[PDB]
Amino acid sequence: MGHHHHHHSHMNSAEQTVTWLITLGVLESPKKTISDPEGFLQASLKDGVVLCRLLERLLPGTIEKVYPEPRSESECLSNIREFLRGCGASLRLETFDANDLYQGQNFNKVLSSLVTLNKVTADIGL
Repeated sequence: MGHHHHHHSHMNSAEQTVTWLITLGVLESPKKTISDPEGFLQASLKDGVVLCRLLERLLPGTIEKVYPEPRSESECLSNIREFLRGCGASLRLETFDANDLYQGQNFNKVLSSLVTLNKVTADIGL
């Protein structure tokens, strides 16, 4: 096995995001190795709550109201909508549709939004 330590693999767009959510204290630490990083993200972010904490750890006081326990469909969509609220208004970055995350349609857009959220906050120099 010829490991060439000059050219090593790099953590993918999803891997950095998972770790990013954990260090910000908005997502819990996994009990195992994450086989599906993007899938794990979608299932965890589906209810919006994690994204609400995410935005409140970067822009503290942007989420007007979050449902820590969303019973109704519109409640989950509202939590995601609050995330889109701040990221679309204050930051004005790559936004997506609540249906993409909640119904697991186009996660590629959701991940792009998360990565961009890291890009803009890095640009601030946090």
